[PDB]
Amino acid sequence: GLKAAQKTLFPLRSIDDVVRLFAAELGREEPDLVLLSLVLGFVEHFLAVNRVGLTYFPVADLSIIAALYARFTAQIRGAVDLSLYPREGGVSSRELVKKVSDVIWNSLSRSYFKDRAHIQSLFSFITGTKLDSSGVAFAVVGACQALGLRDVHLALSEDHAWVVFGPNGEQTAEVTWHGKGNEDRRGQTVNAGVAERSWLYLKGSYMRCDRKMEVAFMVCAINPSIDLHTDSLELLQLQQKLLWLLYDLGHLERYPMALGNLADLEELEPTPGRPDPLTLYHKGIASAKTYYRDEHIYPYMYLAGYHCRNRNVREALQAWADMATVIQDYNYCREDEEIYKEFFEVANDVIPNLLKEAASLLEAGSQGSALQDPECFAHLLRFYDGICKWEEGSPTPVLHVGWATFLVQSLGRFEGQVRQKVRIVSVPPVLTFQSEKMKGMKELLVATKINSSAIKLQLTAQSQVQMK
Repeated sequence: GLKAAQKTLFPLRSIDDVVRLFAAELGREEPDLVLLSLVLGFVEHFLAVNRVGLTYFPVADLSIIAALYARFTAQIRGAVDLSLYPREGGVSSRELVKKVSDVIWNSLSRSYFKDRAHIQSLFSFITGTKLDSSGVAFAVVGACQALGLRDVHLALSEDHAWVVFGPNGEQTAEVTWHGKGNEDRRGQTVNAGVAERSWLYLKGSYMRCDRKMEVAFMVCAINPSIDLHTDSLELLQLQQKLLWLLYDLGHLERYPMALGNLADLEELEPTPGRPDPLTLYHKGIASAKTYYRDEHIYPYMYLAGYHCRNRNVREALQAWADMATVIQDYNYCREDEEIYKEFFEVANDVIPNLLKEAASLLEAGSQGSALQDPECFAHLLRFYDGICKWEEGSPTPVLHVGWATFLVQSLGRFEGQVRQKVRIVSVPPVLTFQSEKMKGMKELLVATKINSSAIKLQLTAQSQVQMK
């Protein structure tokens, strides 16, 4: 049950009242994940899903929130008999974690769109019997906290969620699905995925949350979207204030994606007296380097996106090259398609559009153009090099001829005299290639008119030209 001290701030009449509740719960040894998710889901429902009747803020009455809370705890306590799963050493068993996962899973509506907005919270679970993938993982952790299972915690990659538990928190269990059309692995470890060096499991350099980081997860999970063209200003402000609360308390230190989210929010609407977006993006990169062996892609993606939006071509190219330098040490595996799509879109859409505008501006007499900067040409080359090296050793290939036309066009946006300045140096501006594909392509990179046909042959598996 909710404790008297958890009840005293209600009713919550404003954004700032919600923030005060989060501050009060974060001052406890176990912030109450169920309470906090239900509150966020309630206000997100009445600020983004149905704004009918809204005049300022959807007041959250204790009676309403307590009844939702009681529905959740009744449904978990009645379905999970702890006596069947004795806790050896004050830690949980795999069978207990599987049972909790089953209880959440089996509660969900039989058929619904899993990609929908606003199905992340326990409010969605109780009122609509709908959750998205990571929403199930979070709900399992919240259920385990409600049961007294202090060792069960959320684990997060850049594209998936599961749990850690057990002796020293060293066990892993799948508790939800990943993507669409993949085979369920609920109950199993993540060790096969770690051992195959897929992006999905980050080579083991994934987040292992404490309770405070689980609060940060639900705050990052707030979705201000009303429709394709409209966000709730109220929810953006709430999320931003909550992220700064977490930041000040130290709970974003090990959470690169939260730092990126906060930077994005500051770019939209800066908070006076706070660090700039750029500072925050760089903090997210530093966090990844410090705590995650520099094995995360999104810290660089977030930075590159900022530079791209600000048409800072040099800076954007540098950050995408840095992205590619991370991915090069992975193997491209069967459930890694989201990061393939990101690299494909950068190479084959975003970079081409950026360089097309840069070429028009150069024609109009721009100075200091990325297209006249050999260091920028080197960043483009390093981006392709890391993608080629990623492909090496991978069970599934990355490149194909549909990449080749965009490579030739992008290369060609730099005049030959600029391209000539980069010295490509071998182990055993200056650039070293890691990939064999780019090493073989070196020869082709300085001609006044690039040999398109030869580039295509070198980038792809094709080794012959047409017969006739």
